[PDB]
Amino acid sequence: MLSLRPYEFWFVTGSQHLYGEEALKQVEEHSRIMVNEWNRDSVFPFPFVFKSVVTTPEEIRRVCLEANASEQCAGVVTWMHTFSPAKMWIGGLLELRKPLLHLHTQFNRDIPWDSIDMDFMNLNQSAHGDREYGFIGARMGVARKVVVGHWEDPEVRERLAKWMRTAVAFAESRNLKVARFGDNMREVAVTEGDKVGAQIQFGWSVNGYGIGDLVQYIRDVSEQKVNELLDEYEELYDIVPAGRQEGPVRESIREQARIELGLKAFLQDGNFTAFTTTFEDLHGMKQLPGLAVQRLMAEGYGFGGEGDWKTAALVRLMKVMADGKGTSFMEDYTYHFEPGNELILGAHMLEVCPTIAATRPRVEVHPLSIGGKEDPARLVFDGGEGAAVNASLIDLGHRFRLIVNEVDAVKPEHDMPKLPVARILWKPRPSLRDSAEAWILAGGAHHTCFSFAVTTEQLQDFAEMAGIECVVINEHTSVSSFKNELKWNEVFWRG
Amino acid sequence: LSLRPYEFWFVTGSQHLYGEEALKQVEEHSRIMVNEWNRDSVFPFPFVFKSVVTTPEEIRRVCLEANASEQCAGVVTWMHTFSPAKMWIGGLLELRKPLLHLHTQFNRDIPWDSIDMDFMNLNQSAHGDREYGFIGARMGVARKVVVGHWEDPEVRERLAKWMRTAVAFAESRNLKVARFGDNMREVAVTEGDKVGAQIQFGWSVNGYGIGDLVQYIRDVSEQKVNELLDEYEELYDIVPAGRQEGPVRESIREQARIELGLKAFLQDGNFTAFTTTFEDLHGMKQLPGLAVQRLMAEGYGFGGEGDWKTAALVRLMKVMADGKGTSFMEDYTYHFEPGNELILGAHMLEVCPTIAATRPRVEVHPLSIGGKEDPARLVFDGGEGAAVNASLIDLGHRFRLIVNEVDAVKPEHDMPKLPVARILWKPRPSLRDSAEAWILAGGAHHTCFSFAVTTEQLQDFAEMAGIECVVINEHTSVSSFKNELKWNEVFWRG
Amino acid sequence: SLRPYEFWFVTGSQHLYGEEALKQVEEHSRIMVNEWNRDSVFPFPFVFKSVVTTPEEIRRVCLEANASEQCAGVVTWMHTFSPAKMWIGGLLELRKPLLHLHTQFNRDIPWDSIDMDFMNLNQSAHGDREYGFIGARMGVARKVVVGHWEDPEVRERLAKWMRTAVAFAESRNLKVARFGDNMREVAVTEGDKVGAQIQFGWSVNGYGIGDLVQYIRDVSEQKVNELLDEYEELYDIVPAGRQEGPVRESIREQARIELGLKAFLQDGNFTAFTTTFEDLHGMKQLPGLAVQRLMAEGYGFGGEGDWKTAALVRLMKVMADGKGTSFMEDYTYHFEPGNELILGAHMLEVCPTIAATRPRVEVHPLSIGGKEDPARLVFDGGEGAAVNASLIDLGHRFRLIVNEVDAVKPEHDMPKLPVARILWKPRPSLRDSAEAWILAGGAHHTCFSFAVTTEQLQDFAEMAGIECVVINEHTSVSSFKNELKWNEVFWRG
Repeated sequence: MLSLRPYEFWFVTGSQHLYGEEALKQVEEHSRIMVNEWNRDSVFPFPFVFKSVVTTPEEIRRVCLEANASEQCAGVVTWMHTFSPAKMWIGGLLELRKPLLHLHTQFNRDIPWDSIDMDFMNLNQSAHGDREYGFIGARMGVARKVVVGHWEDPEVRERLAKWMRTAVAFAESRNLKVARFGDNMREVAVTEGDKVGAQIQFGWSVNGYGIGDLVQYIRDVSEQKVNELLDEYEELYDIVPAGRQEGPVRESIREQARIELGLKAFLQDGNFTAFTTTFEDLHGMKQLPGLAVQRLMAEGYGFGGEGDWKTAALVRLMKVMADGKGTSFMEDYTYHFEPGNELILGAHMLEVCPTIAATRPRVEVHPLSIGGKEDPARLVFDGGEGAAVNASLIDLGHRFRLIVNEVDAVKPEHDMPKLPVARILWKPRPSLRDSAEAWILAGGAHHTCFSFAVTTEQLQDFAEMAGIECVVINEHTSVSSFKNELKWNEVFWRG
Repeated sequence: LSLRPYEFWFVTGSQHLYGEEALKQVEEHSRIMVNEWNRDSVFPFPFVFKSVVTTPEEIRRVCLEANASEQCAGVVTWMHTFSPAKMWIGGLLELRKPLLHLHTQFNRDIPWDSIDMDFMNLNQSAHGDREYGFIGARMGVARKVVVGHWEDPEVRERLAKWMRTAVAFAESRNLKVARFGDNMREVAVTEGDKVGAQIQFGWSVNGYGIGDLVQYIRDVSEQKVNELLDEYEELYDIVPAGRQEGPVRESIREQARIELGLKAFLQDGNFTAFTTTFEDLHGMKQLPGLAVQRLMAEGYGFGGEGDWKTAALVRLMKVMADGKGTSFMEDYTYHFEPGNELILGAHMLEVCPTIAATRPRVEVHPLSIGGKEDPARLVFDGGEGAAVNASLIDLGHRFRLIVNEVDAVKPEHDMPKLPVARILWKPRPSLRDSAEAWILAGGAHHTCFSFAVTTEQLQDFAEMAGIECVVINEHTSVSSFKNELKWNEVFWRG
Repeated sequence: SLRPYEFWFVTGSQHLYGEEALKQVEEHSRIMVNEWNRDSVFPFPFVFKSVVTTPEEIRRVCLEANASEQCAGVVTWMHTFSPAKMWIGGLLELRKPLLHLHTQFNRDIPWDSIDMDFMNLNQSAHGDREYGFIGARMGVARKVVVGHWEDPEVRERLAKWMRTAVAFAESRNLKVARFGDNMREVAVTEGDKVGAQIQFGWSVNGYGIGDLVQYIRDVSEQKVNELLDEYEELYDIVPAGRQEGPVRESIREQARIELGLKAFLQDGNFTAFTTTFEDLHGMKQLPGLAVQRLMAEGYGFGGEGDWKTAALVRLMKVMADGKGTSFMEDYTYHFEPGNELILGAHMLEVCPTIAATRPRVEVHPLSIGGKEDPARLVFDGGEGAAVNASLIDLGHRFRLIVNEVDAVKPEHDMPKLPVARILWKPRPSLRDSAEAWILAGGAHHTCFSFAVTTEQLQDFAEMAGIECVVINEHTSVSSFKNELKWNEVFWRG
């Protein structure tokens, strides 16, 4: 499983000098108390770090600068404990490139009726401090998340926690290194795009390597590690009978083990956390990578087929973002149009991640004429069931668009014994008919990232951080409204 | 404060085509409508019959005349018959007075057994007002549209509300604001472009040294100070100590002196709104407290710490208000108790007693902010009921009006230690959602709170003035409001 | 009064050619920095930064540049091909002024020996073009300079740019104290301080005149007396000013004002300020002599609450090489055919650094403001090529307007004129400059300077992201009108 560096979140509290140093002592006490308490709550997947109360232009600017330079700082949560005149914040906000969350909160929950006096009013006035702050944010057009509520409210904490995962995905995005073995599948439009534009927009480093580079790593893999990995297959998966005995079928599987170790070595050496292949460029390869790619995805690598670096990037980010397991490369393959039981069968010619499997994966070998190589080994299974998202990040030329459809994956009511690939069935919201229409209106790709764990809110928060359109298709979606929103979003996102 | 008499010009459109006799009937109808409208006490200002126009010369002239007439607060136009709209272009180009298109009809019902060609030629607002509607759209003219029979009570109430709004707009274009001192240092939301605002709303905003006001206070007759103090004891409950010749009374007397110096200065230069700033009180004995509260009660606009936008907004809203209860206001602290979320609003001193549920109480207490003597002020609880809380901000290249609908509630508990007037309110549709939407819109901490101004009125003002207005209320969804802000921004740039 | 600002020389290369080649790259860049730092044309020093060749190295040095208060600018050069996607991360991060120097270590092609190793080494010819693309592609604010690194003209362009960049550093940290508001009803000096703070860095805040009165009250009389003595050393005095009597006491009061202002300004780190004759409660005189001396010291000043000009006067003073920079206001014209000119002055506040003659301390009545007869330096402004500049607020954005002028020595004395003044012939003529200036909405308040060039002001605008328009010898009014229009749509948003 791919490891993230330790990330943390900086809690920055604004006030001013006007009220006195004692008032400021109490502001610092309050913010230290909230940071300690939050960090005792297991709801948070990363820790908060307390930062000295900021009360001057230079205190604010310096902590924003420090937030930029710290590789461990994944995000900044800002809260005005008192009025904190926002011209002081301009400098800081200009320097800050780290994800920004404005928490509009209050130390105490209730008003202490019998004792509330003027010092109290001078102290617990987020009711207006955050609004003066809220204005400079709006006036400057800063990318921000706004969260309102009491700091002990578990619902407030839950959305801070989701946001943390999202911001951490953003940090990984900023440092993402993608390796392509070969180019886009020829004549294909949706997988194409502008890598320079994407690096500017998201930070992704996307670069191409000849398949020959990978072949060399596969050749240097030790035969004993191949054997140990093959043993490891026999314990995690069901192997087709023919593959449990010496011969051609077992060899195919051993060859996917060799491909896995080769990919791992190439990837780790370059610090890549996502990659692409293309069946159209497989010189020196025995097989299209299949089982091998499925296993790497289960370890958390991003992947896109046919040189699809956008989806490969998205799969990795969404894996980072996910608060659970079950995130895979995905493609819509065929439809079931039965009235009252409309669903979508999703798969890829080989590469579906076992993390979405309901059942225990079977290693199988089957012919594949696409790519013209030997019968590839792959994991075969039925995807699980439950609420999910299926998302696509496309390139409209001048800008990017992130498109997400909320879906309900369903348990197959029938076996599919002649079907050589892993697969999943889902019912897209609000209906097959409407969702597919809205998707085509938005020009969503056929390649997506499917996840049982990423929420719609996370993807939108990510889109906000990155400065891109995010369009969502779910229960409440009307096709005609959706159509208008694309037009209205159009004009707004130009520039 | 008192308004000059304002009136509303009813202009009726028709054409020569159907003959002179037809035109006499059109005129007879409009005279009947105006005379009967004026008998209806729902209208706060009179209508004036301003002829039936049928030529571009007649239309242009009435529009010129309307601009030049200080009495004329608005023009109501109605096409009784087809009145070809190229004739109206020149007039609509000239017109700078607020415009209401009344889409109406003289008879309520179709007289089935008698309706004939003369009748069809005569009562054809059905298409008259549409052709006129095209030219208004085509020209991007600022306007209010109202549809309905002229005797319908709902039509008349919409008309009545718009009148108040048009009148405030007239006061807007003549507003004088006096600033005693500059903005509070380092504050962003109260800053903004005065030249832009003068162009956009008509507001004159100019700064005076606090010294100029001190001079006026210094020249206040002590005989008048004493009589004003009598009125306080007559109107308010004084703290027991303030009723005997001690130092508590002297503090109340100083506020009285400040009230009179403020009035003298403000009337001298015809100001109807003003700001102070606690960062500049040289030559002053107290931060203007009680005094400001009174001037607000008389309909003055006021803004704390140099806030001229809110000061203006408060005067404008007092003018368009159909009732009592409009104040400068600032959200101070939250009550986050699940199921009873509310906001406590107040200022450090300046809250208008016109929103008070209880008889105001003159108290004196220390206030460290400003470094001056303990100020006298009126203390009370805010009343209950539906209200709006509004803010107007400067985004740099344009202005944005933000209004939250709220429900003010009676406090369930006394606040003994609290030395300022206050009010509690629950924001729609929830405290969490309104605060989020408000922050998304960049709404100020300083607002104008009122029990008597409606969202329709504020929206109509924004229309009259060519600025965005966004409303947060029961039906507001936050994610929709984010989009509404995005899409509006693209429309309003340029 | 400045500080040790410095400029970071960042050199790009790549791992492609091996380590030896990279060592040579590094050795060239250290030499270049050493040699530049041994050339007096440069008003500030360069700093060597180790040759960057990876995305993390580039991003790191940009993060560092941003955090360093002494770093006034980054100078980037691609010694070899240095694949520009590596530079995207750092360029997004960098908020310091950026100059792209397009140069080459060796001046000539060594014909008889040039081989593949030399072609891989000295390939700025294409390294800087690839870097040029990413800059244009991302829309970064930048200055481009082309030529050999030992070419004296390249060095002068680099040096001029250094002063501009330092002005911009000062701008990002500038504080303006306003004693009182804008002169009532005036439009051009109004504006949006929040927008100015976002765009330029300027902090502009208001103090009651009372706060300055208090500082003036707190000044010790020994220092007043010392200062009064300095006036006697530096200026000619009205004879009546030499001995005791009310004229002497008028001058004494300006010293007292100057020392009050100085202490207020130093306590708060204000390097520019404004006053308004419309608010002088507690003062005895409108600040006059006092203001002129503070401008001579390097402070920005603006009359009638004019912060934008106050800031501009300070900024231009910083970027200037030499004395002769002042707050200024067009006062009256000489329309004599063939000898058309403008008399610029202010009611008291003209800076003595533009003086041709020794300033004289004089006391004259002044009814504007309703206070006592103010003491001021009086003199005739010098002659020579200069610029007159205004910064205005169009509502949605700021516009810098610059007229190149030729200051001239007055042919006649002006015995009855109680203020310091200066005469000038604006280019390309009074008729044309005045018209273009009005078409552009130029303020009447300006910063006048003998020492600032047009290119500098254009480079500052470039750094700050605002329009700059120039009126000079080549200006056609009708082309200028078009330019305003075409610039208009470019700058919107």
